Amino acid sequence: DVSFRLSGADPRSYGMFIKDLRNALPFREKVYNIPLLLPSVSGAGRYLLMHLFNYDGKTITVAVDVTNVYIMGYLADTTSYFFNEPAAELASQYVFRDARRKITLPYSGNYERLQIAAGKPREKIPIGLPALDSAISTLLHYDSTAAAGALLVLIQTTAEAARFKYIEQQIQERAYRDEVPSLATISLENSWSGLSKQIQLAQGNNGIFRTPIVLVDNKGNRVQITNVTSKVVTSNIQLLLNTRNI
Ligand SMILES: Nc1nc2c(ncn2[C@@H]2O[C@H](COP(=O)(O)O)[C@@H](O)[C@H]2O)c(=O)[nH]1
Ligand SMILES: *[C@@H]1O[C@H](CO)[C@@H](O)[C@H](O)[C@H]1NC(C)=O
Repeated sequence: DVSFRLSGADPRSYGMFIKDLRNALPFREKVYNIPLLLPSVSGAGRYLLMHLFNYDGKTITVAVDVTNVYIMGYLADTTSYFFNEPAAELASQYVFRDARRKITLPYSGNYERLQIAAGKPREKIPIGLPALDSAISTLLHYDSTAAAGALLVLIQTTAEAARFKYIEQQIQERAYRDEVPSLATISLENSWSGLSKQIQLAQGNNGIFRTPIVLVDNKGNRVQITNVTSKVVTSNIQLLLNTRNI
């Protein structure tokens, strides 16, 4: 399991939690020195538990699929909550079995579905460590509309930060002040699958992407990523989705 406590959190402690979440995910090999997530894991071993504590010491436990860093559901006190999709239904066979009841949320975990339920796109929802405190507090007691925005914050401040050093650094800059995500943040979230696929295809193509990936960079400019010498590959991305799940 991994744990993060917002009471006493600072950029360094958050950074160390994100390093710890990455290291909790199994891999058999690295591609260009980046951990390649597994094609498949059978049974309860597919799920990492992340214990998150708000400023006041109240907690949820989040279930994460270690093949894709997708959040399946969470446990708040005696109630479990799972997204309305097959992977999360399967996860509910394995995790939070002792909950007194299981609620299926009225949406999948897809960004497009969560943004409709929340009534706003990611671009308009501040993120940061204070926003994660608020998200944990929101998820402690059921509210499906409020939970959708809380889950957008939770996904970006945990899973997206684990996938990209740049997004970890963005949340560190928001340790005490929330701010809507940068253009690059949104671009990297949207490009994780495509980048993962191109980096794996590059391994038999001399480090050259078979299909260049368009990103937004840290200055807000559109850039074409063509090969593994790009800073996105050498410094930024931290985990690869296996092409057997693309
Ligand atoms: N529940 C959940 N959804 C995510 C996560 N990361 C990204 N998504 C979003 O869920 C959707 C799945 O679609 P896809 O990844 O195939 O494009 C995407 O919008 C994707 O960016 C995550 O870590 N947990
Ligand atoms: C490979 O990527 C580097 C770093 O982004 C870039 O400077 C270089 O021009 C690329 N090579 C190509 C497109 O042949």
